[PDB]
Amino acid sequence: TVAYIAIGSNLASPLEQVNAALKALGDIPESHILTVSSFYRTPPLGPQDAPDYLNAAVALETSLAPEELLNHTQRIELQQGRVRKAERWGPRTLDLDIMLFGNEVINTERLTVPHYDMKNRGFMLWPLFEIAPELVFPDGEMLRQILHTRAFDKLNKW
Ligand SMILES: Nc1ncnc2c1ncn2[C@@H]1O[C@H](COP(=O)(O)CP(=O)(O)OP(=O)(O)O)[C@@H](O)[C@H]1O
Ligand SMILES: Nc1nc2nccnc2c(=O)[nH]1
Ligand SMILES: [Cl-]
Ligand SMILES: [Mg+2]
Ligand SMILES: [Mg+2]
Repeated sequence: TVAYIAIGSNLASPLEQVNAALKALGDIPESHILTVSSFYRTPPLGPQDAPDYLNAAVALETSLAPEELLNHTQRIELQQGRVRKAERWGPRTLDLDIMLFGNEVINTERLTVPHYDMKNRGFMLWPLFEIAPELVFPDGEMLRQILHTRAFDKLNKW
């Protein structure tokens, strides 16, 4: 199965967290990375007093079940999603979301795939389009179609 994972980090300087996360994704059992999008810089959807997000997309070939993959992404968030500050550990700044899991539709207590809001988010769609321009969603919607319809602005690279 090709799973598409969105990476987001809103650390002030996120490159080292993002790289640590990418390495960890490549260590997930029964899986391997196929391709990684560019890193993109995207404003937060609120006050400008917050750090930019770094957003990227990863194609991961996996034989894991969707919930097993989620266990691993959540583990990675726990293990390398927080950065040590001067006095204490900081809060979670790394987000690993499963955008698509092959052509599967998943609606459980733990999982909603396709990701419930990705079609509203240029910061999810654009990196995905870079690595999968011909992508078709389970219901037959095309990624190209969603971007064409909504006209979301292209993202600046990090
Ligand atoms: N496709 C998916 N990928 C990752 N987590 C998912 C998911 N579908 C549902 N979830 C659930 O989402 C819950 C909350 O995860 P969080 O990472 O805190 C939300 P977030 O990513 O910060 O916001 P967002 O979902 O608006 O992007 C998890 O406990 C997980 O079970
Ligand atoms: N720019 C941006 N904003 C966000 N806001 C909430 C959750 N994820 C994100 C994300 O990944 N990028
Ligand atoms: Cl449904
Ligand atoms: Mg998210
Ligand atoms: Mg999340």
